[PDB]
Formats: sequence, C-alpha cells, structure tokens
Amino acid sequence: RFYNVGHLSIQRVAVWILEKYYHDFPVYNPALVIAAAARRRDNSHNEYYYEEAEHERRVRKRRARLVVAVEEAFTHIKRLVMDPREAAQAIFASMARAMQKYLRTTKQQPYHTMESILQHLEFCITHDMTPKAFLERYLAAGPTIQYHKERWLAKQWTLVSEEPVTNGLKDGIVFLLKRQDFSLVVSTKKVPFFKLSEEFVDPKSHKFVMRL
Amino acid sequence: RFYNVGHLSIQRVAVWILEKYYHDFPVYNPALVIAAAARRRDNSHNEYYYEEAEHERRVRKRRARLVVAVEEAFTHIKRLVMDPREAAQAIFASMARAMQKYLRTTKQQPYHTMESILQHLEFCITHDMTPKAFLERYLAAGPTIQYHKERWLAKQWTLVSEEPVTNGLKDGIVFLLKRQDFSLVVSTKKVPFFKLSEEFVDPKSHKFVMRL
Repeated sequence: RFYNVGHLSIQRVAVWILEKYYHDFPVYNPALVIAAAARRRDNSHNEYYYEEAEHERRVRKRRARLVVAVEEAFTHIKRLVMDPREAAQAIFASMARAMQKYLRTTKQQPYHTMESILQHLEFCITHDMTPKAFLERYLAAGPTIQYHKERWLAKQWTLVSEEPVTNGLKDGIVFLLKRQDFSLVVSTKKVPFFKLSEEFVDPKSHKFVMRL
Repeated sequence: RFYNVGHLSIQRVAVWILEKYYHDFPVYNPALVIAAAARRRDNSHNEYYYEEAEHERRVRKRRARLVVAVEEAFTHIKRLVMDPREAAQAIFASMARAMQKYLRTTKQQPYHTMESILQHLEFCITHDMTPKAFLERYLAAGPTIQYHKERWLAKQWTLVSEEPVTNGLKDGIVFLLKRQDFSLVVSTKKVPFFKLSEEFVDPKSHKFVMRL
C-alpha cells in the first residue's frame, strides 16, 4: 500500500503505518551456464500455470458450494421462540461442511474456529444480514484486525532502521517493521514539487465535425 | 481392426490381412515398493493431460489457418489460358506456409513433398474439387497406400507363427506380420455358434398408456 505522511519521526511514522496495517493489508497467512539452465527450465512444462488454474477453479467450486449452503441455511429461519445463538447453532449444521471445505481449500482454517463462526452467525442473523453479508468475512482473506487478538501480536513489532529513529523522514529512508512472522518494508519518497499553470478554455470553443 | 475370414491357411490369411492393411489402418508414423512409487507418481502433476490438450489446441489452430489458407488459395483461380500445373503452382504460394506449419505440427512432414502437394493440387483443381476435398488428404493421417511406393515396403513383411503356416486357422492362433518398423499382431477367435429362436409379435398388440 502507499500512503501520504507529513513531517514525523521514523518511530511515529512506524506507529502510523502499524495503525494502517491492521485494516489495510490482508491478514498474514504462512500457509500461503546459469542463463542456459534458465532457458532450459523456462522452455519446460508450465506446471505452475496449470496448478494455479486448478486452484482457482476449485476455489470457485468450493465457493459456489458455500454460497448455496449458506443461502439454504439462512432460509431455515425467520424473524418472530428461539434465541439467535440457538438459531445460529441450528442453521450451522446445514453449512458446516461446505464452510469447512472452503476454509480448507483457501488455507483459512486457524482463522475461524467453530465458536467464531457461530458468533458471527448470531451476529448476522441478529442484525438481519443476508447470506452474502455473512460470507464476506470468509470468502476473502481480510485484514488482521478482523480476527482474534492472539493473531494481532501488536506488542511484538520491531523497528529496524539504519537512521536513528528520532529523526524525521527524508527522500530515501527505508526501514523495516519486523515481526516474528514477516516484515513490513517501508520506502520513503518525497512528494514532488508541482508547478501548475492555468489555461483558459472557452465552453463555446468546443466545436465538432463528422469526419474521422 | 477386426475382420471375418474363412477357412484359409495362416499364410493366405496373412496376405489377406496385408491387403486389408494398406487401406484400413492409418499409415505408420514413427514420429508419433513399486505400488507406493506408482501411487506417488499418479498423485503428481498430470503433465501428459495438459501437453495433450496443448497439442490438440495447436493442431486445431494450425488446421484453421490451413483451411482459411486453402480456401483463399482456391479463390485465386477459375475455370475457362493457364495449365492446371501452372494454376496449382500459382495458388500453392498462398498456402505453402500454412500447409508446412500444419504438417510440422502433426508430424506429417516426410509424407508430403512439395511436388506431391503440387500434383495433388493439380489433381483437385482438374477434377473441380473444393478446398476441403483437397485438405482431406492432409488433415488426417490416412492409410499407407495413399502415399508413395517407397513407404509401402510390401516386399519386407515377415510371417512369425509358432504354428507351421500351411495349417488353417483355429481358435487361439496368434501370429505376427513383422516389418522393420512395426508388427501386426493377429489374434484369431472362432465365430461362435448361434442358436436363433423365433418369436412372433402382433403389430396390433403394441398398445400404450400415458403413465410413466
């Protein structure tokens, strides 16, 4: 992602980027001579292309099964005696298998426990959300703050800069926001100087022909 | 191919099969612990499936280029001064590249010289044949007698039989018609005894209802 930032020090920019990170990026998922050899390998069978096409096709198929399952699940209840927790637990049985298959095929298994899906079902049927508004949490990855607090790990960030971090940014500052899992590489460029000129056009002067 | 043959010796059956071979089979083209390893290999990437699909797709594309080329080639002449040899040589230039590409992608290069394609063009425009009737010789492989006499090699067949070849056939005779390139494996089975019974039906007795 790209951002515009003002005059801040590197550590305040780092905290600012970490505030942007938990809702802007998708959640981190760890489950997701020489030139002649490169010419020989690039002329071989393009295995990764067909594995990618197979993965996209089976993700679309499990997604379609999940959409039909959650639609037929939400047609099992109606407004009015039964609690939304009890109604969510009742309609979860008609969709747990397709949800489990879609979370297996998209590597999203430890993001969603059964209790979290039941709480989000209770949340959706309480606030009169459709099946698609239920599924938007599950079809895409989504950002880090969407998930449980044990996955945020906001107290485990590390600021790696060659500059002392109390100095402000300048053109060319690169720093890392490391974590145990990944690292946010941050490059700084100066917003360029603009020279606007003014040009007046006449709205009468927009004239047209029929040729070409 | 399967055939019905009568009471002949093995050598006469062999000559009979060689007479059937030159117009029935396609022409020969030479350019065309353990169980755990088999389970590991059969679970790998199905490379041959996608190479087969790529080959079928590019054969259809070169075939479409060839069909458009030969149609636009035969639209360059009309009946009436110019010889059919000269007209074939004139319209061959607008189709030689797509013909060469289709014969490269279907491994049919030494079957068709330029002179043979020119003679068959002269043959087709002499007898008022359409582009598709020209292309039927080239789109499929076709049998062995369709091609030049240096490819028949009819004086180089070898009769390999465990039985002395002057005996007649019986149920279970297997013999080879070997050549330097391939071999015709011939299995003999007895045509089974039939017991037909007669059953009379009445054409009045065909009565019908509307249910199920």
